[PDB]
Amino acid sequence: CLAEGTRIFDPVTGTTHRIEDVVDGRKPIHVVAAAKDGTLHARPVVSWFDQGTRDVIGLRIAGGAILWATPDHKVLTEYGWRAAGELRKGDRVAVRDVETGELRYSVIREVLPTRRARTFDLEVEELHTLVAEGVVVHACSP
Repeated sequence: CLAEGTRIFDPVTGTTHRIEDVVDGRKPIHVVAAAKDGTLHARPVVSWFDQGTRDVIGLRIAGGAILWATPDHKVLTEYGWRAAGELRKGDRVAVRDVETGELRYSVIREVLPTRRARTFDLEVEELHTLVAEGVVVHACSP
């Protein structure tokens, strides 16, 4: 799951939302989702999850964004899907390029120790992924 404060861009409206506001208000936003060939597409959120307070780790990405997620949350990388907690400085994660809107890869500059945060998840229709702080992450249903 993803930490409070995680920014989620809605490509249909152009609005960026904090994930806790999306969940707390059951907001019918779209997200940017990735398909298996690396193309990006707008897809609606269909479920909203409040996952409680948990440890989250931080992945600071080239460009300056920091993704805060539980160590078990899956991130799309140069290797395929990997748990956030298994990633190291120098690994490359899939990102949405903020100027072009297409998928590229960016290097992890730093891994940050845990902090306690409220956490959340979203289920995204069809593609089961979303862009969070610019990074392609899993958005499935357990």
